[PDB]
Amino acid sequence: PEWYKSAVFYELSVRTFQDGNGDGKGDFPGLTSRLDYLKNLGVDCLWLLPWFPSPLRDDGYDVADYRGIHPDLGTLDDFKVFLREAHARGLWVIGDLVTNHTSSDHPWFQAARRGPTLNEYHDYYVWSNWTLDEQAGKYYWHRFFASQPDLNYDNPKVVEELHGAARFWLDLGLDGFRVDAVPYLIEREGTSCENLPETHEILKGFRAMVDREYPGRLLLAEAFQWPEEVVEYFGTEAEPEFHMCFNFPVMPRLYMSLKREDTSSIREIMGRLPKIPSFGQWCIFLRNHDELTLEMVTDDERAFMYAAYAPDARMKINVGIRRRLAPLLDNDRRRIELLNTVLLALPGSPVLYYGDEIGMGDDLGLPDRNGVRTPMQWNAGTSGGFSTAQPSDCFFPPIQDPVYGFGRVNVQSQLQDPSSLLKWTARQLELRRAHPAFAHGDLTFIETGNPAILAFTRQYDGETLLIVSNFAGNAQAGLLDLAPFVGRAPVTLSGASPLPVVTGNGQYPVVMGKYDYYWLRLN
Amino acid sequence: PEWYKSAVFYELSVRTFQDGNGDGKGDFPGLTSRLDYLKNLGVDCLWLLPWFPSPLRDDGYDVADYRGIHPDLGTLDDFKVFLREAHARGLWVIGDLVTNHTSSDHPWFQAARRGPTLPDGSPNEYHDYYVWSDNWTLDEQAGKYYWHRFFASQPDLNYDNPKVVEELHGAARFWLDLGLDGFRVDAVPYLIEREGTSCENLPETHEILKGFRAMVDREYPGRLLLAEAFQWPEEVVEYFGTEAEPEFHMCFNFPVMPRLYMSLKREDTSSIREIMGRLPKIPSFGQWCIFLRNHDELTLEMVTDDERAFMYAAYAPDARMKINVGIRRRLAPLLDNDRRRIELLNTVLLALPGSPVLYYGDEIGMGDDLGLPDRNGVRTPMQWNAGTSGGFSTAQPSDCFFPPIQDPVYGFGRVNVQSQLQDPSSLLKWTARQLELRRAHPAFAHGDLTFIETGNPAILAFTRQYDGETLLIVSNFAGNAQAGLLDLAPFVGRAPVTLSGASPLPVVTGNGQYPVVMGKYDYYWLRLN
Ligand SMILES: [Ca+2]
Ligand SMILES: [Mg+2]
Ligand SMILES: [Mg+2]
Repeated sequence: PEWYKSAVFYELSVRTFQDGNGDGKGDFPGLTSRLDYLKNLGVDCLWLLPWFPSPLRDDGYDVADYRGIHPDLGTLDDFKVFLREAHARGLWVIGDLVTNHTSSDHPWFQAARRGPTLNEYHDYYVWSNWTLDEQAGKYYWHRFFASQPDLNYDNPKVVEELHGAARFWLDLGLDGFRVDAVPYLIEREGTSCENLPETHEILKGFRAMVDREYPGRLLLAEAFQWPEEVVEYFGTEAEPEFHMCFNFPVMPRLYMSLKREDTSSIREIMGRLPKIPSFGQWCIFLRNHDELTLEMVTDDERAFMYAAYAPDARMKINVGIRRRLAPLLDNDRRRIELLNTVLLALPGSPVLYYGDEIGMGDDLGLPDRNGVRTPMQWNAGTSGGFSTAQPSDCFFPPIQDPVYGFGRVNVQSQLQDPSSLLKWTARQLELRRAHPAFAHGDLTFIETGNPAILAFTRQYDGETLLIVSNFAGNAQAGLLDLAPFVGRAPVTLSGASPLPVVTGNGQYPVVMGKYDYYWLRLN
Repeated sequence: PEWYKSAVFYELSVRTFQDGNGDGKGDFPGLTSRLDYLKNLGVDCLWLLPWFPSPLRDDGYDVADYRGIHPDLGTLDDFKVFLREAHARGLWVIGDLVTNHTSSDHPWFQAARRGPTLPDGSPNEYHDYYVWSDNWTLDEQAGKYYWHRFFASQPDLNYDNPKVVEELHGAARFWLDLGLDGFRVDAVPYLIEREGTSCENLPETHEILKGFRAMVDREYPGRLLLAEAFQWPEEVVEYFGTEAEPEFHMCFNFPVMPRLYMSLKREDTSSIREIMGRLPKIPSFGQWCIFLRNHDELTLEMVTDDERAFMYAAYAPDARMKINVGIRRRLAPLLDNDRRRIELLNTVLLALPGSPVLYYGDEIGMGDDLGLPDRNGVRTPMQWNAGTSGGFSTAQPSDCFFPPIQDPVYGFGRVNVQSQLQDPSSLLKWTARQLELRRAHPAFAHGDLTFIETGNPAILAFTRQYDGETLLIVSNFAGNAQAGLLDLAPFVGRAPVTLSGASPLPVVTGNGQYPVVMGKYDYYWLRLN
């Protein structure tokens, strides 16, 4: 019933998507001009990166106004037109609500740093991972960066200031937030300072507030933890909290399984997913604005990944690999389609990262995770059509290498190419939309004779989908245990071509080509 | 065995491959400068299109000198060095030998046009080089009709004159002595003409060809004579001659080609194994020559009228796309630029019995330019890089013999050699690697061909056997997953294994009916162990 359960999401950064005014930086007007593209792509909801005023010491997650638009993205009017036009086209939109902290440049903090009195803004933050404030002559607490002062959530004027910020955007029409850094909200003495029941209480209320005043809207938990730990942040039926949390550990295991030609680890994570509230939905993805993280893997698995996908030391950062999906898969369209299909056929709402629909590469010449944040590539024009501004003058430079450059990889080409990745992606999303079991159906892995072949069913409302996916780079054989479905014919979702009916014991033999995916219905 | 049997051929036009001097026209120096690319690609023999002096009224098949290089392609020296450099790299080269006629600009004919007698008195030996009388065009000079099968500027040579049969031998020898490895011999069915006869395949031409073949066997062993002769296989086999009296080493298997495309649209591979299965037997020395595309339109001459209409509807939706009795489009556009279909037809071409000819540019996925008149849209310049004219010339695009393609889909900015050399998954590297697989397995080149029963016409399956190697090749022609039950009864106890990773599949058992599923357009290349 709820929209976010069946939504395909699409993550972009306004600053990097389309420059509307020639200054080299993406902006809302420019984004507005590309809404038809996003519409026709088949995406349902745009998740925009932080659009708020900031000195950008932590990519604008250090917020210095919660009710503003960063000046070089346009104005609050631009934002309103963007949302009107987005909605006119059947698109939901969400943003990033940074709950735990602000930038040091927030008025609140500039007021707070002036002793206890001259001052109601002193007790918004936590005073005496502590830094000496020159002005106030005290230490302040910061969970994350010295320039990111953690908020005092024990002061309930702050809990209102949060609720207020949320309303500001929800009033304007915004369909949800991805809610950041929520585990670190309250802090006790001699304890974890994460996942504390008091912090959960605030979220339960925050939820119950939007449930009441703004039904339909979406709260999505950015909270980097295993499923078995974030289930907490869904709350309960009686006390709901977040509608959606991410399922992180699938992600690296898709890549790992491709290179191991062994899909065991996918089953291990997916099949052992905990139960969730009836209103809840998992959120999954292949790539995003950060590196491909390897935190939720063994050390030996992490070492395998590095050998497999980061041959160049430059490719490593933090605890992961800072490369785009296409370069990771050696620009192999077969592997690109494969993982995308598997992503789309698993339970959860998938998030697609801007540019991956057309096969974008990365720029390791750029510091610190910026190589996967280059400008979108629209045509073979001057800066990939991203700006009339020359490449040197764009926020990040548009990619021009012989393989992934905008002269070869761009939206216009793939709009005109009958067999482009772009059009493929759009069709596949359409296929997914035509079958509710993808979004709401259950998940049952099935026996293949072969770890390289992953097979599973998705069941809902008397529809049964059979998804078979070869993770090997050559022909594989399987014996699918389809005993439950004897007397049924697996039929091709694309084109309704029927396969042999399951008979006898229902051990169904198959061969598959390299990286093939079979999207089948059972009836 | 002989080299031509296991050879992969590569058809190029010197005038459009590489410009070496900035004039906007391809040439030998330019061609010579790209030999490494061709060597590394994994092709064996280059077939160069007509390179002779000519007024180009018939794309250079109207020859005006058999012992010359066309002035805007270089000099005869350029040619010799090209050939030396080609051989040093392990490449065989062949050229077109147009036997049946010359251009009207050929001095032989400019001499013959002066009647049987010269003005000083001398007897005009050159007059009896061509066929005169009283398809016939009147000459304002000689005051007589001359026989021409093809164009009024393509006067048929008179092959009853034994001086002419020598001129042919002479022309052949000139090139052979320079070291040329063979000819595609053009328009040979139409050599000799009689009364109340077809004027085609007359056993007198076969005499000249047996002679011509005897000449080359004796004086130049190893060289290749390939018959350009546009006929059905049962009818061309004549041109191989017999074991005792040979003629051509190779003939073209024309009908497979349109059927490959047709079967893909129909998702029915019947016509393929019909034609491939009812092929006539050929001499020990003989070999079939097979291909997907070439310098011409995709001809639909050797199919039924209904089959032709079907092909036009499927593959020439726009009327621009039609010409003569075919479709003037490149392979990649034909297949909607779908890499899966491109790889598939190529795999099948490479896996069938015959020596495959590959058309230049297809290895990178080049498109066509239908705004160019008359077949010129599939003869656009090779695309080397994203430089000024695809790297084909420093001359700007509009100054090139034909303009390099620049559309968003197939333009040289997106489709070019340099990009695909750096792309781990490019069509170029795919093509290179796939030839390596074919090279590594002699059953492809030399083995026999047995079709296998699948329960499903969309799944084409066959074996190739030679020297105790047995290859199973399974190919889905459908746009989606397809099931088959392969009759592998003979190979019970054998496990089919992957040519690529040496991945073994389930061992064949019982009755040997082997079930399979295939993805859209998949191809399985297997060894039976
Ligand atoms: Ca003749
Ligand atoms: Mg701007
Ligand atoms: Mg030149």
